[PDB]
Amino acid sequence: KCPLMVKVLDAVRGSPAINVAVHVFRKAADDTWEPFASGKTSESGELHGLTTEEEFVEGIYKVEIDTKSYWKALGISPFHEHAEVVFTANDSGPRRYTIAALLSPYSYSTTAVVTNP
Amino acid sequence: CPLMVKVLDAVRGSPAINVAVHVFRKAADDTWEPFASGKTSESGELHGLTTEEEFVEGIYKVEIDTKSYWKALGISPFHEHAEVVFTANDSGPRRYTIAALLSPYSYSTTAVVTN
Amino acid sequence: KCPLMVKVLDAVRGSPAINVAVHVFRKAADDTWEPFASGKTSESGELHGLTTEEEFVEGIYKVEIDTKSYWKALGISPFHEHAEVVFTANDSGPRRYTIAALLSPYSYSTTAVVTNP
Amino acid sequence: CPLMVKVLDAVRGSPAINVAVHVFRKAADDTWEPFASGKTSESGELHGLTTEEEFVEGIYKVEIDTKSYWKALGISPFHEHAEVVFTANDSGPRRYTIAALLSPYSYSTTAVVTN
Ligand SMILES: C[C@]12CC[C@@H]3c4ccc(O)cc4CC[C@H]3[C@@H]1C[C@@H](Br)[C@@H]2O
Ligand SMILES: C[C@]12CC[C@@H]3c4ccc(O)cc4CC[C@H]3[C@@H]1C[C@@H](Br)[C@@H]2O
Repeated sequence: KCPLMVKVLDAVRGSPAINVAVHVFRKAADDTWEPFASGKTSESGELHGLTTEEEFVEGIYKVEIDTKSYWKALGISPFHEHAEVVFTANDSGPRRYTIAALLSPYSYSTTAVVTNP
Repeated sequence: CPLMVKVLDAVRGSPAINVAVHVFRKAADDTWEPFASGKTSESGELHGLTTEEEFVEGIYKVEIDTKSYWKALGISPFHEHAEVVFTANDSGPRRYTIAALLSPYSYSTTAVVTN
Repeated sequence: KCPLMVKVLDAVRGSPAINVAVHVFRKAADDTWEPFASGKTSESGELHGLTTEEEFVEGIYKVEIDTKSYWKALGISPFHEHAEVVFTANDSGPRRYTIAALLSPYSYSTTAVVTNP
Repeated sequence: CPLMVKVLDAVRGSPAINVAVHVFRKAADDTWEPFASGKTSESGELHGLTTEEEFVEGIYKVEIDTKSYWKALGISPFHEHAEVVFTANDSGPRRYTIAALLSPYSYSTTAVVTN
Protein backbone atom coordinates (compact mmCIF):
# COMPACT_ATOMS: atom_id res chain seq x y z
CA LYS A 1 0.00 0.00 0.00
CA CYS A 2 1.26 3.43 -1.04
CA PRO A 3 4.91 3.57 -1.85
CA LEU A 4 6.30 0.01 -2.13
CA MET A 5 4.45 -3.06 -3.44
CA VAL A 6 5.84 -6.44 -4.49
CA LYS A 7 4.07 -8.73 -6.97
CA VAL A 8 5.19 -12.27 -7.76
CA LEU A 9 3.97 -14.57 -10.54
CA ASP A 10 4.65 -18.22 -11.34
CA ALA A 11 5.53 -18.85 -15.02
CA VAL A 12 5.06 -22.61 -14.74
CA ARG A 13 1.48 -22.48 -13.48
CA GLY A 14 0.37 -19.13 -14.89
CA SER A 15 -0.70 -18.03 -11.43
CA PRO A 16 0.14 -15.69 -8.60
CA ALA A 17 2.99 -17.00 -6.48
CA ILE A 18 1.34 -17.26 -3.07
CA ASN A 19 3.03 -17.31 0.38
CA VAL A 20 6.37 -16.15 -0.94
CA ALA A 21 8.59 -14.61 1.75
CA VAL A 22 9.94 -11.16 0.96
CA HIS A 23 12.61 -9.29 2.96
CA VAL A 24 13.48 -5.63 2.36
CA PHE A 25 16.78 -4.14 3.53
CA ARG A 26 18.15 -0.60 3.46
CA LYS A 27 21.82 0.32 3.21
CA ALA A 28 22.97 2.03 6.41
CA ALA A 29 25.58 4.76 6.87
CA ASP A 30 28.21 2.08 7.54
CA ASP A 31 27.44 0.45 4.17
CA THR A 32 25.76 -2.54 5.83
CA TRP A 33 22.30 -3.95 5.01
CA GLU A 34 19.80 -3.13 7.74
CA PRO A 35 16.43 -4.90 7.99
CA PHE A 36 13.68 -2.57 6.76
CA ALA A 37 10.47 -4.61 6.30
CA SER A 38 9.25 -8.08 5.44
CA GLY A 39 6.12 -10.04 4.67
CA LYS A 40 4.60 -12.75 2.49
CA THR A 41 2.67 -12.56 -0.75
CA SER A 42 -1.09 -12.96 -0.59
CA GLU A 43 -3.41 -15.16 -2.63
CA SER A 44 -3.08 -12.53 -5.37
CA GLY A 45 0.73 -12.81 -5.33
CA GLU A 46 0.94 -9.30 -3.89
CA LEU A 47 2.52 -7.82 -0.81
CA HIS A 48 1.19 -4.49 0.36
CA GLY A 49 1.87 -2.48 3.50
CA LEU A 50 5.63 -2.96 3.74
CA THR A 51 6.26 0.70 4.48
CA THR A 52 4.86 4.24 4.56
CA GLU A 53 5.78 7.38 2.65
CA GLU A 54 7.30 8.75 5.87
CA GLU A 55 9.50 5.72 6.53
CA PHE A 56 10.50 5.12 2.90
CA VAL A 57 13.21 7.79 2.72
CA GLU A 58 15.93 8.15 0.09
CA GLY A 59 18.37 5.31 0.15
CA ILE A 60 19.58 2.12 -1.43
CA TYR A 61 17.16 -0.75 -0.90
CA LYS A 62 17.34 -4.47 -1.48
CA VAL A 63 14.23 -6.60 -1.96
CA GLU A 64 14.95 -10.29 -1.45
CA ILE A 65 12.29 -12.67 -2.71
CA ASP A 66 12.67 -16.18 -1.31
CA THR A 67 12.08 -18.13 -4.50
CA LYS A 68 13.95 -21.27 -3.48
CA SER A 69 11.55 -22.09 -0.64
CA TYR A 70 8.61 -21.41 -2.94
CA TRP A 71 9.77 -23.95 -5.52
CA LYS A 72 10.84 -26.52 -2.95
CA ALA A 73 7.33 -26.51 -1.46
CA LEU A 74 6.02 -27.40 -4.91
CA GLY A 75 8.47 -30.31 -5.20
CA ILE A 76 10.96 -28.49 -7.41
CA SER A 77 14.68 -27.97 -6.78
CA PRO A 78 15.38 -24.60 -8.41
CA PHE A 79 18.63 -22.94 -9.41
CA HIS A 80 18.52 -19.65 -7.49
CA GLU A 81 18.56 -19.06 -3.76
CA HIS A 82 16.36 -15.99 -4.07
CA ALA A 83 15.68 -13.13 -6.46
CA GLU A 84 17.41 -9.92 -5.37
CA VAL A 85 16.30 -6.47 -6.47
CA VAL A 86 18.65 -3.59 -5.54
CA PHE A 87 17.80 0.02 -6.30
CA THR A 88 18.07 3.62 -5.20
CA ALA A 89 14.71 4.99 -4.13
CA ASN A 90 13.23 8.47 -3.90
CA ASP A 91 16.40 10.20 -5.09
CA SER A 92 14.32 12.74 -7.01
CA GLY A 93 11.40 12.96 -4.60
CA PRO A 94 8.93 10.30 -3.43
CA ARG A 95 7.72 7.78 -5.99
CA ARG A 96 5.43 4.73 -5.94
CA TYR A 97 7.37 1.51 -6.68
CA THR A 98 5.97 -1.81 -7.79
CA ILE A 99 8.61 -4.52 -7.82
CA ALA A 100 7.41 -7.43 -9.91
CA ALA A 101 9.02 -10.83 -10.37
CA LEU A 102 8.15 -13.64 -12.75
CA LEU A 103 9.49 -17.03 -11.61
CA SER A 104 10.61 -20.24 -13.28
CA PRO A 105 12.76 -22.93 -11.69
CA TYR A 106 15.98 -21.95 -13.54
CA SER A 107 15.12 -18.36 -14.49
CA TYR A 108 13.38 -15.23 -13.36
CA SER A 109 12.76 -11.80 -14.35
CA THR A 110 12.14 -8.68 -12.39
CA THR A 111 10.62 -5.39 -13.39
CA ALA A 112 9.99 -2.08 -11.67
CA VAL A 113 6.96 0.05 -12.41
CA VAL A 114 7.51 3.50 -10.97
CA THR A 115 4.81 6.15 -10.70
CA ASN A 116 4.97 9.80 -9.63
CA PRO A 117 2.32 10.57 -6.98
CA CYS B 1 24.55 -17.54 -41.70
CA PRO B 2 22.26 -14.52 -41.66
CA LEU B 3 19.51 -16.12 -39.54
CA MET B 4 19.90 -18.30 -36.48
CA VAL B 5 17.38 -19.44 -33.89
CA LYS B 6 18.26 -20.32 -30.31
CA VAL B 7 15.82 -21.72 -27.78
CA LEU B 8 16.24 -22.27 -24.04
CA ASP B 9 14.12 -24.01 -21.42
CA ALA B 10 13.61 -21.90 -18.30
CA VAL B 11 12.20 -24.78 -16.27
CA ARG B 12 15.06 -27.22 -16.74
CA GLY B 13 17.86 -24.69 -17.31
CA SER B 14 18.80 -26.32 -20.58
CA PRO B 15 18.77 -25.88 -24.32
CA ALA B 16 15.32 -26.69 -25.68
CA ILE B 17 16.09 -29.67 -27.89
CA ASN B 18 14.05 -31.02 -30.82
CA VAL B 19 11.74 -28.01 -31.01
CA ALA B 20 10.14 -27.49 -34.44
CA VAL B 21 10.74 -24.07 -35.95
CA HIS B 22 8.97 -22.74 -39.06
CA VAL B 23 9.96 -19.56 -40.88
CA PHE B 24 7.57 -17.74 -43.21
CA ARG B 25 7.83 -14.73 -45.45
CA LYS B 26 4.95 -12.39 -46.11
CA ALA B 27 3.72 -12.55 -49.71
CA ALA B 28 2.31 -9.73 -51.85
CA ASP B 29 -1.24 -10.91 -51.04
CA ASP B 30 -0.46 -10.63 -47.30
CA THR B 31 -0.37 -14.41 -46.82
CA TRP B 32 2.47 -16.24 -45.07
CA GLU B 33 4.60 -18.30 -47.45
CA PRO B 34 6.71 -21.17 -46.05
CA PHE B 35 10.35 -20.09 -46.23
CA ALA B 36 12.50 -22.49 -44.14
CA SER B 37 12.17 -24.84 -41.17
CA GLY B 38 13.97 -27.32 -38.97
CA LYS B 39 14.32 -28.67 -35.44
CA THR B 40 16.57 -27.28 -32.71
CA SER B 41 19.79 -29.20 -32.09
CA GLU B 42 21.16 -30.62 -28.86
CA SER B 43 22.47 -27.10 -28.17
CA GLY B 44 18.99 -25.63 -28.71
CA GLU B 45 20.13 -24.01 -31.96
CA LEU B 46 18.97 -24.06 -35.53
CA HIS B 47 21.49 -23.10 -38.17
CA GLY B 48 21.41 -23.07 -41.95
CA LEU B 49 17.84 -21.88 -42.37
CA THR B 50 18.69 -19.55 -45.22
CA THR B 51 21.40 -17.84 -47.23
CA GLU B 52 22.53 -14.28 -47.70
CA GLU B 53 21.17 -14.56 -51.24
CA GLU B 54 17.67 -15.66 -50.22
CA PHE B 55 17.22 -13.54 -47.08
CA VAL B 56 16.15 -10.31 -48.75
CA GLU B 57 14.34 -7.41 -47.12
CA GLY B 58 10.75 -8.31 -46.30
CA ILE B 59 8.54 -9.29 -43.39
CA TYR B 60 9.32 -12.63 -41.77
CA LYS B 61 7.66 -14.77 -39.13
CA VAL B 62 9.46 -17.33 -37.00
CA GLU B 63 7.08 -19.79 -35.33
CA ILE B 64 8.55 -21.87 -32.52
CA ASP B 65 6.35 -24.88 -31.73
CA THR B 66 6.41 -24.63 -27.94
CA LYS B 67 3.20 -26.50 -27.14
CA SER B 68 4.50 -29.79 -28.54
CA TYR B 69 7.75 -29.32 -26.62
CA TRP B 70 5.96 -28.95 -23.26
CA LYS B 71 3.55 -31.79 -24.08
CA ALA B 72 6.48 -34.13 -24.60
CA LEU B 73 7.76 -33.17 -21.14
CA GLY B 74 4.33 -33.77 -19.60
CA ILE B 75 3.91 -30.14 -18.63
CA SER B 76 0.69 -28.29 -19.41
CA PRO B 77 1.42 -25.18 -21.49
CA PHE B 78 -0.46 -22.01 -22.36
CA HIS B 79 0.65 -20.99 -25.85
CA GLU B 80 0.18 -22.84 -29.12
CA HIS B 81 3.53 -21.55 -30.27
CA ALA B 82 5.78 -18.53 -29.93
CA GLU B 83 5.63 -16.16 -32.88
CA VAL B 84 8.32 -13.70 -33.81
CA VAL B 85 7.51 -11.22 -36.59
CA PHE B 86 9.98 -8.68 -37.96
CA THR B 87 11.13 -6.77 -41.05
CA ALA B 88 14.58 -7.70 -42.38
CA ASN B 89 16.56 -4.51 -43.03
CA ASP B 90 19.75 -4.25 -45.09
CA SER B 91 20.79 -1.02 -43.32
CA GLY B 92 21.37 -2.93 -40.08
CA PRO B 93 23.85 -5.62 -39.00
CA ARG B 94 24.31 -8.73 -41.14
CA ARG B 95 23.23 -11.45 -38.71
CA TYR B 96 19.97 -11.98 -36.85
CA THR B 97 19.82 -14.36 -33.92
CA ILE B 98 16.26 -14.93 -32.81
CA ALA B 99 16.39 -16.24 -29.26
CA ALA B 100 13.59 -17.49 -27.08
CA LEU B 101 13.39 -18.46 -23.44
CA LEU B 102 10.48 -20.79 -22.72
CA SER B 103 8.29 -21.44 -19.71
CA PRO B 104 4.93 -23.22 -19.75
CA TYR B 105 2.87 -20.02 -19.25
CA SER B 106 5.40 -17.41 -20.47
CA TYR B 107 8.05 -16.81 -23.11
CA SER B 108 10.64 -14.11 -23.77
CA THR B 109 12.19 -13.45 -27.16
CA THR B 110 15.05 -11.24 -28.15
CA ALA B 111 16.72 -10.34 -31.39
CA VAL B 112 20.50 -10.15 -31.28
CA VAL B 113 21.61 -8.34 -34.40
CA THR B 114 25.35 -8.36 -35.07
CA ASN B 115 28.17 -8.23 -37.61
CA LYS C 1 -13.41 -6.95 -17.68
CA CYS C 2 -14.34 -10.54 -16.82
CA PRO C 3 -12.77 -13.13 -19.02
CA LEU C 4 -10.00 -11.50 -21.12
CA MET C 5 -7.72 -8.64 -20.07
CA VAL C 6 -4.49 -7.42 -21.67
CA LYS C 7 -1.78 -5.57 -19.73
CA VAL C 8 1.27 -3.99 -21.33
CA LEU C 9 4.37 -2.56 -19.64
CA ASP C 10 7.36 -0.63 -20.94
CA ALA C 11 10.73 -1.99 -19.70
CA VAL C 12 12.66 1.09 -20.83
CA ARG C 13 10.60 3.59 -18.85
CA GLY C 14 9.30 1.37 -16.05
CA SER C 15 5.76 2.43 -16.86
CA PRO C 16 2.49 1.23 -18.29
CA ALA C 17 2.54 1.18 -22.08
CA ILE C 18 -0.32 3.55 -22.91
CA ASN C 19 -2.35 3.76 -26.15
CA VAL C 20 -1.10 0.45 -27.47
CA ALA C 21 -3.38 -1.06 -30.12
CA VAL C 22 -4.49 -4.62 -29.47
CA HIS C 23 -6.33 -6.88 -31.96
CA VAL C 24 -7.84 -10.24 -30.98
CA PHE C 25 -8.64 -12.90 -33.58
CA ARG C 26 -10.33 -16.29 -33.33
CA LYS C 27 -9.63 -19.25 -35.59
CA ALA C 28 -12.71 -20.07 -37.69
CA ALA C 29 -13.94 -23.44 -38.94
CA ASP C 30 -12.05 -22.88 -42.21
CA ASP C 31 -8.79 -22.41 -40.27
CA THR C 32 -8.70 -18.67 -41.01
CA TRP C 33 -8.24 -15.86 -38.46
CA GLU C 34 -11.50 -13.98 -37.89
CA PRO C 35 -11.59 -10.59 -36.15
CA PHE C 36 -12.89 -11.03 -32.60
CA ALA C 37 -12.25 -7.79 -30.66
CA SER C 38 -9.87 -4.86 -30.47
CA GLY C 39 -9.03 -1.83 -28.38
CA LYS C 40 -6.22 0.28 -26.95
CA THR C 41 -4.48 0.18 -23.59
CA SER C 42 -5.45 2.79 -21.03
CA GLU C 43 -3.29 5.07 -18.90
CA SER C 44 -2.75 2.03 -16.67
CA GLY C 45 -1.50 -0.06 -19.61
CA GLU C 46 -4.64 -2.20 -19.37
CA LEU C 47 -7.35 -3.14 -21.80
CA HIS C 48 -10.62 -4.32 -20.33
CA GLY C 49 -13.96 -5.09 -21.93
CA LEU C 50 -12.76 -6.94 -25.03
CA THR C 51 -15.34 -9.68 -24.65
CA THR C 52 -17.94 -11.35 -22.43
CA GLU C 53 -18.15 -14.81 -20.92
CA GLU C 54 -20.93 -15.60 -23.42
CA GLU C 55 -18.95 -14.53 -26.48
CA PHE C 56 -15.60 -15.96 -25.36
CA VAL C 57 -16.29 -19.58 -26.32
CA GLU C 58 -13.77 -22.39 -26.71
CA GLY C 59 -11.38 -21.81 -29.55
CA ILE C 60 -7.93 -20.80 -30.64
CA TYR C 61 -7.30 -17.10 -30.15
CA LYS C 62 -4.57 -14.74 -31.24
CA VAL C 63 -3.82 -11.50 -29.40
CA GLU C 64 -1.76 -9.11 -31.51
CA ILE C 65 -0.17 -6.23 -29.64
CA ASP C 66 1.02 -3.46 -31.94
CA THR C 67 4.40 -2.81 -30.36
CA LYS C 68 6.08 -1.34 -33.41
CA SER C 69 3.78 1.69 -33.55
CA TYR C 70 4.22 2.18 -29.81
CA TRP C 71 8.00 2.40 -30.07
CA LYS C 72 7.96 4.49 -33.23
CA ALA C 73 5.83 7.12 -31.49
CA LEU C 74 8.54 7.36 -28.84
CA GLY C 75 11.23 7.86 -31.50
CA ILE C 76 12.49 4.29 -31.45
CA SER C 77 12.79 1.88 -34.38
CA PRO C 78 12.17 -1.53 -32.80
CA PHE C 79 12.86 -5.03 -34.06
CA HIS C 80 9.41 -6.65 -33.94
CA GLU C 81 6.30 -5.80 -35.91
CA HIS C 82 4.04 -6.79 -33.03
CA ALA C 83 3.87 -9.25 -30.16
CA GLU C 84 1.64 -12.22 -30.95
CA VAL C 85 0.05 -14.41 -28.31
CA VAL C 86 -1.70 -17.57 -29.58
CA PHE C 87 -3.57 -19.92 -27.26
CA THR C 88 -6.48 -22.27 -26.84
CA ALA C 89 -9.09 -20.86 -24.49
CA ASN C 90 -11.79 -22.38 -22.31
CA ASP C 91 -11.03 -25.95 -23.38
CA SER C 92 -11.75 -27.18 -19.85
CA GLY C 93 -14.51 -24.73 -18.99
CA PRO C 94 -14.49 -20.93 -18.75
CA ARG C 95 -11.42 -19.27 -17.26
CA ARG C 96 -10.28 -15.69 -16.66
CA TYR C 97 -7.23 -14.80 -18.79
CA THR C 98 -4.80 -11.97 -18.27
CA ILE C 99 -2.37 -11.63 -21.15
CA ALA C 100 0.59 -9.54 -20.07
CA ALA C 101 3.44 -8.24 -22.17
CA LEU C 102 6.66 -6.52 -21.14
CA LEU C 103 8.26 -4.51 -23.96
CA SER C 104 11.76 -3.46 -24.96
CA PRO C 105 12.83 -2.28 -28.40
CA TYR C 106 14.55 -5.57 -29.38
CA SER C 107 12.84 -7.95 -26.95
CA TYR C 108 9.60 -8.76 -25.22
CA SER C 109 8.08 -11.18 -23.00
CA THR C 110 4.56 -12.37 -22.59
CA THR C 111 2.87 -14.15 -19.74
CA ALA C 112 -0.60 -15.55 -19.11
CA VAL C 113 -2.21 -15.50 -15.70
CA VAL C 114 -5.20 -17.81 -15.74
CA THR C 115 -7.79 -17.98 -12.97
CA ASN C 116 -10.75 -20.33 -12.43
CA PRO C 117 -13.95 -18.36 -11.72
CA CYS D 1 35.26 -23.69 -18.04
CA PRO D 2 32.74 -24.45 -15.32
CA LEU D 3 31.34 -20.92 -15.05
CA MET D 4 30.49 -18.52 -17.85
CA VAL D 5 28.53 -15.28 -17.86
CA LYS D 6 26.66 -13.94 -20.89
CA VAL D 7 24.93 -10.58 -21.01
CA LEU D 8 22.60 -9.14 -23.66
CA ASP D 9 21.10 -5.70 -24.19
CA ALA D 10 17.35 -5.83 -24.87
CA VAL D 11 17.18 -2.20 -26.00
CA ARG D 12 19.84 -2.35 -28.69
CA GLY D 13 19.55 -6.05 -29.56
CA SER D 14 23.23 -6.58 -28.95
CA PRO D 15 25.73 -8.18 -26.63
CA ALA D 16 26.22 -5.99 -23.57
CA ILE D 17 29.89 -5.08 -23.90
CA ASN D 18 32.28 -3.90 -21.18
CA VAL D 19 29.94 -4.73 -18.31
CA ALA D 20 31.70 -5.32 -14.98
CA VAL D 21 30.93 -8.66 -13.36
CA HIS D 22 31.92 -9.63 -9.81
CA VAL D 23 31.63 -13.14 -8.40
CA PHE D 24 31.57 -13.81 -4.65
CA ARG D 25 31.48 -16.90 -2.52
CA LYS D 26 29.71 -17.06 0.81
CA ALA D 27 32.13 -17.46 3.73
CA ALA D 28 31.60 -19.37 6.99
CA ASP D 29 30.68 -16.10 8.75
CA ASP D 30 27.96 -15.47 6.12
CA THR D 31 29.91 -12.65 4.46
CA TRP D 32 30.55 -12.44 0.72
CA GLU D 33 34.19 -13.08 -0.21
CA PRO D 34 35.49 -11.82 -3.57
CA PHE D 35 36.03 -14.85 -5.79
CA ALA D 36 36.56 -13.70 -9.42
CA SER D 37 35.67 -10.79 -11.70
CA GLY D 38 36.07 -9.33 -15.16
CA LYS D 39 34.37 -7.36 -17.91
CA THR D 40 32.16 -8.76 -20.67
CA SER D 41 33.79 -9.12 -24.08
CA GLU D 42 32.66 -7.80 -27.44
CA SER D 43 30.40 -10.87 -27.58
CA GLY D 44 28.90 -10.02 -24.19
CA GLU D 45 30.66 -12.99 -22.61
CA LEU D 46 33.01 -13.49 -19.71
CA HIS D 47 35.11 -16.62 -19.73
CA GLY D 48 37.88 -17.91 -17.50
CA LEU D 49 36.43 -16.75 -14.19
CA THR D 50 37.38 -19.93 -12.37
CA THR D 51 38.63 -23.49 -12.64
CA GLU D 52 37.15 -26.89 -11.97
CA GLU D 53 39.56 -27.09 -9.03
CA GLU D 54 38.44 -23.83 -7.40
CA PHE D 55 34.70 -23.99 -8.13
CA VAL D 56 33.68 -26.24 -5.26
CA GLU D 57 30.19 -26.66 -3.84
CA GLY D 58 29.08 -23.57 -1.96
CA ILE D 59 26.87 -20.51 -2.33
CA TYR D 60 27.92 -18.03 -5.00
CA LYS D 61 26.76 -14.58 -6.03
CA VAL D 62 27.26 -13.08 -9.47
CA GLU D 63 26.82 -9.30 -9.52
CA ILE D 64 26.41 -7.73 -12.95
CA ASP D 65 27.00 -3.97 -12.81
CA THR D 66 24.07 -2.87 -14.95
CA LYS D 67 23.67 0.70 -13.68
CA SER D 68 27.07 1.78 -14.98
CA TYR D 69 26.31 0.15 -18.33
CA TRP D 70 23.07 2.13 -18.80
CA LYS D 71 24.69 5.33 -17.53
CA ALA D 72 27.35 5.06 -20.22
CA LEU D 73 24.57 4.80 -22.81
CA GLY D 74 22.80 7.85 -21.37
CA ILE D 75 19.76 5.83 -20.35
CA SER D 76 18.28 6.18 -16.87
CA PRO D 77 18.16 2.79 -15.14
CA PHE D 78 16.34 1.35 -12.14
CA HIS D 79 18.64 -1.27 -10.61
CA GLU D 80 22.04 -0.79 -9.03
CA HIS D 81 23.09 -4.14 -10.41
CA ALA D 82 21.67 -7.55 -11.22
CA GLU D 83 22.39 -10.18 -8.59
CA VAL D 84 22.36 -13.90 -9.20
CA VAL D 85 22.70 -16.14 -6.14
CA PHE D 86 22.89 -19.93 -6.31
CA THR D 87 24.37 -23.07 -4.72
CA ALA D 88 26.91 -24.96 -6.84
CA ASN D 89 26.05 -28.67 -6.83
CA ASP D 90 28.35 -31.50 -7.93
CA SER D 91 25.38 -33.82 -8.59
CA GLY D 92 24.31 -31.68 -11.54
CA PRO D 93 25.85 -30.87 -14.94
CA ARG D 94 29.45 -29.66 -15.13
CA ARG D 95 28.98 -26.22 -16.67
CA TYR D 96 26.97 -23.22 -15.50
CA THR D 97 26.20 -20.41 -17.90
CA ILE D 98 24.68 -17.46 -16.09
CA ALA D 99 22.88 -15.38 -18.68
CA ALA D 100 21.20 -12.02 -18.29
CA LEU D 101 19.03 -9.94 -20.56
CA LEU D 102 19.06 -6.26 -19.63
CA SER D 103 16.57 -3.43 -19.96
CA PRO D 104 16.70 -0.13 -18.06
CA TYR D 105 13.81 -1.01 -15.71
CA SER D 106 13.86 -4.84 -15.98
CA TYR D 107 16.23 -7.79 -16.22
CA SER D 108 15.85 -11.52 -16.82
CA THR D 109 18.41 -14.10 -15.80
CA THR D 110 18.65 -17.76 -16.58
CA ALA D 111 20.99 -20.54 -15.65
CA VAL D 112 21.88 -22.92 -18.45
CA VAL D 113 23.44 -25.98 -16.86
CA THR D 114 25.03 -28.46 -19.25
CA ASN D 115 27.65 -31.13 -19.84
C1 LIG E 1 19.57 -14.14 -22.33
C2 LIG E 1 18.70 -15.31 -22.78
C3 LIG E 1 19.07 -16.55 -21.99
C4 LIG E 1 20.48 -16.96 -22.41
C5 LIG E 1 20.60 -17.18 -23.91
C6 LIG E 1 21.93 -17.72 -24.24
C7 LIG E 1 22.50 -18.62 -23.35
C8 LIG E 1 23.75 -19.17 -23.60
C9 LIG E 1 24.42 -18.83 -24.77
O1 LIG E 1 25.64 -19.37 -25.03
C10 LIG E 1 23.83 -17.95 -25.68
C11 LIG E 1 22.59 -17.39 -25.41
C12 LIG E 1 21.98 -16.42 -26.41
C13 LIG E 1 20.49 -16.16 -26.14
C14 LIG E 1 20.29 -15.90 -24.66
C15 LIG E 1 18.85 -15.59 -24.27
C16 LIG E 1 18.15 -14.42 -24.95
C17 LIG E 1 17.03 -14.06 -23.97
BR1 LIG E 1 15.24 -14.47 -24.77
C18 LIG E 1 17.25 -14.89 -22.71
O2 LIG E 1 16.98 -14.13 -21.53
C1 LIG F 1 5.66 -9.76 -14.12
C2 LIG F 1 5.48 -8.82 -15.31
C3 LIG F 1 5.79 -7.39 -14.90
C4 LIG F 1 4.72 -6.90 -13.91
C5 LIG F 1 3.30 -7.06 -14.44
C6 LIG F 1 2.28 -6.51 -13.52
C7 LIG F 1 2.55 -5.31 -12.86
C8 LIG F 1 1.62 -4.75 -11.99
C9 LIG F 1 0.40 -5.39 -11.80
O1 LIG F 1 -0.52 -4.85 -10.95
C10 LIG F 1 0.12 -6.57 -12.47
C11 LIG F 1 1.05 -7.13 -13.33
C12 LIG F 1 0.69 -8.43 -14.04
C13 LIG F 1 1.61 -8.67 -15.23
C14 LIG F 1 3.05 -8.52 -14.77
C15 LIG F 1 4.06 -8.86 -15.85
C16 LIG F 1 3.94 -10.21 -16.53
C17 LIG F 1 5.34 -10.47 -17.08
BR1 LIG F 1 5.32 -10.45 -19.10
C18 LIG F 1 6.26 -9.38 -16.50
O2 LIG F 1 7.50 -9.94 -16.08
